[PDB]
Amino acid sequence: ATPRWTREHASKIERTDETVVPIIYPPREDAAPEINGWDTWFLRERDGSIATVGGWRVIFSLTAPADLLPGKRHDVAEIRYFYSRDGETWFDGGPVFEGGTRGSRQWAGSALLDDDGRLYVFYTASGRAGEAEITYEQRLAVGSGGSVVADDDGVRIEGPFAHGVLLEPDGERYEREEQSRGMIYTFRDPWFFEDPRSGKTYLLFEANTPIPEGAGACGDPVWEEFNGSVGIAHSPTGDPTDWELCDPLLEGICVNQELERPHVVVRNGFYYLFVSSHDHTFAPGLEGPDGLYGFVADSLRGEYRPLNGSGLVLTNPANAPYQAYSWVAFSHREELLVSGFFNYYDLGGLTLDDVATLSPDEQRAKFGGTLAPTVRVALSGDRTRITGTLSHGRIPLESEELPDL
Ligand SMILES: OC[C@H]1O[C@@](CO)(O[C@H]2O[C@H](CO)[C@@H](O)[C@H](O)[C@H]2O)[C@@H](O)[C@@H]1O
Repeated sequence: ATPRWTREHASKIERTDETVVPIIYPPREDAAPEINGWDTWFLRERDGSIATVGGWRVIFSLTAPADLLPGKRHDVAEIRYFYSRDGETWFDGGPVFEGGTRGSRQWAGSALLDDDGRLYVFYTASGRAGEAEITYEQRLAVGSGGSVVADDDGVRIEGPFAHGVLLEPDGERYEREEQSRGMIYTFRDPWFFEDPRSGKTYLLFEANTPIPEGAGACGDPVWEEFNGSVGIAHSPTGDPTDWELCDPLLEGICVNQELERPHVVVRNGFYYLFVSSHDHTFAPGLEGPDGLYGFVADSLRGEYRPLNGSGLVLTNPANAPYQAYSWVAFSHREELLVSGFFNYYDLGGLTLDDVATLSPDEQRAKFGGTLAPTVRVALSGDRTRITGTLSHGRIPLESEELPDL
């Protein structure tokens, strides 16, 4: 009886003052002019709070060379780590992995500094290492057995890394590459999460739920190609490397193919489930923007209902509709903070497919490749409201006071 984001929900999607972020302007200097960075995630403790080692926060980003064409960054994505004392001025720590990383390239995941001090960097293994032609095979992997050393000079991630595949789609609850109808299947973005109530350990991910041909599972056969879902796995032992697949938390069948970078924020007594999604990944008959969509339930595996009636929590303005993507929500005292990356700006009207037309120079310099100004939002049951913004990629601790409104 899997909770569903319905077409009746998506029909109501609409930009409002409460969901539209201000215009993102490029930052005054680049932390790494040589590197474009997107899809960023935080080094968290087991409960999910932002980890702090010797006064440093650590974050992870997908990175590619700046001189590389934006549209192709996905084929050569490499995980770099950055560290900061304040939350604003990040230092490049370089690549996280020195060795046998899984897949031809690495896609987004999450990071855990366990109570025992062991580091787990969950990532998506895209393709297979040293493949001839690029494949779009996605498997949830981890680089376990890391050490995080912090002096007063910086942070180094050291020691031998142990790389292993954690999960591949079953074929019943989560669609495999073979079963993929319509657009390319999804099985990526592993996000670690300890339920503060049960104490049980889970791993959320983006998947697709298989729909047999002629199933009539939808009011139009073409719509059933859009079978995006938020999958979850459980660790009985709590070991961050031992997982068993569970039933999906939420399905967007007949609505959207890509329910990207799923994550849960628990607030007072409620579970808010957030997913980033594209306008181009919407089923026909539906019109929604690139945005963060959100659902709420009284339990982690509960009857999720969409925030603001439609599910749209946060989106870009009409006149810069691709300026940010890959938003991650996290709690700060009484606020919710949301950090995306600075995506595509100054298009003048152009669609994403049209950007590929432009000269290499004209394509670079319509791409930020930095952290977006982190948005401050207020949750009010099943209703959300944008309250303001902070500096570009400010990730503060709960111990830090934010500017007044
Ligand atoms: O680069 C992989 C990384 O990007 C995300 C979020 O931006 O997905 C993007 O790239 C995928 C692969 O090309 C596309 O399928 C998707 O449309 C696009 O949003 C994450 O899902 C992933 O971790």
